Amino acid sequence: TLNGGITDMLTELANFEKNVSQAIHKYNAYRKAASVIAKYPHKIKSGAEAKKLPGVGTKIAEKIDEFLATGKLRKLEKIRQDDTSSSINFLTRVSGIGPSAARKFVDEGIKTLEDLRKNEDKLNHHQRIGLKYFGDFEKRIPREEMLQMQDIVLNEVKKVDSEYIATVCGSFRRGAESSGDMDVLLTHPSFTSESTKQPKLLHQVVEQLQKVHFITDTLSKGETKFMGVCQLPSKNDEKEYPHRRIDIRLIPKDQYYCGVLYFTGSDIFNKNMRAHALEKGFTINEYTIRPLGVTGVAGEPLPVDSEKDIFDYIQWKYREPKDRSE
DNA sequence: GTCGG
DNA sequence: GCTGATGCGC
DNA sequence: CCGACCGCGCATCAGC
Ligand SMILES: Nc1nc2c(ncn2[C@H]2C[C@H](O)[C@@H](COP(=O)(O)OP(=O)(O)OP(=O)(O)O)O2)c(=O)[nH]1
Ligand SMILES: [Ca+2]
Ligand SMILES: [Ca+2]
Repeated sequence: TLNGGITDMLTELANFEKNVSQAIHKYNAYRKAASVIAKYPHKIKSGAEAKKLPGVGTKIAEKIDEFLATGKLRKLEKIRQDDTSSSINFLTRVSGIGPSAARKFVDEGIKTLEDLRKNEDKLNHHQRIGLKYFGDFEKRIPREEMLQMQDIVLNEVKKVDSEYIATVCGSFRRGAESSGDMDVLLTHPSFTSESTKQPKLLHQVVEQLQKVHFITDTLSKGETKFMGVCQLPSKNDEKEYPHRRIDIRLIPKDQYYCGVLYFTGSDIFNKNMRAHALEKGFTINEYTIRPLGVTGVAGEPLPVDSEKDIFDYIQWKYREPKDRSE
């Protein structure tokens, strides 16, 4: 991290814009700049050097110059002092509490961990579980635990039906030595883009993982997406493992390559890749890549036989998962 | 906040 | 109930 | 200058 100081600064600014200003495009602008700088292989010496990078403009160059000279940003020092901004930024750290909800809470006088803990009845289900595991959810997961988690999930899914394929994606598939949480892509031959020849495909798998006490809470659950909480088994006399967030996504078997591209990320990589797709006259989602027509209407799904084919369509050289960590 | 048409 | 918008999250 | 900014699942709420 040659430029940690700068990218931390921009990340803080992005978070401010999302959580407090509720300015989602300013948030993405800061994130995009943060990401381009993070992969820049030189220690940056000026805002002018930075402004050469795409996504870094005048305003960010000016901030980078201030940060380099002093080591601080006045705009940020002030944000850190504002109690309302600080409270909103804190509350949004709870899963299920976003910028709108946080601001509502701050109005009602709820703005600390203690406040939340005595007002659970003011929280929806998701929020209540986010509060319950507030501390655990901020811890990262060593790849070594991610591997044990993978073994449990893969083996339990095999027991429900040997035809399931479960692939762990997210940062784990990108080779990270630690992950924020577990993301599992699931497929079954009974569920394709053409037919759903079997109901409860996701349910049954969630049920089995609850049965062995791996999954411990549900945040949300539909026919194709589960978001919840899980925990590794611990040994005799040892402290329990932290509770972890787990997402499970059931994707049509014939659309696996688009799905695994999506779920492997990173998020910024996906946003960048999809944006580029639009520039090349395609739209990409987790299911398909489709041509855009003159009218601007998504056409029919193009044939895809590998992750690489998606890269081919938009004239990108293939990038292995480990190089998609933007 | 940045950028391409 | 459904539909569409909005909030939140991936 | 200025329109456009990735794309979508689930939970919630208003309006009908
Ligand atoms: N298109 C798109 N895909 C996203 C977005 N956010 C997340 N994804 C996809 C790509 C991510 O790698 C994948 C899993 O999301 P996560 O929040 O778990 O992130 P990731 O595993 O990369 O990082 P982590 O180590 O868990 O903090 O979901 C998004 O905003 N847009
Ligand atoms: Ca993850
Ligand atoms: Ca996740």
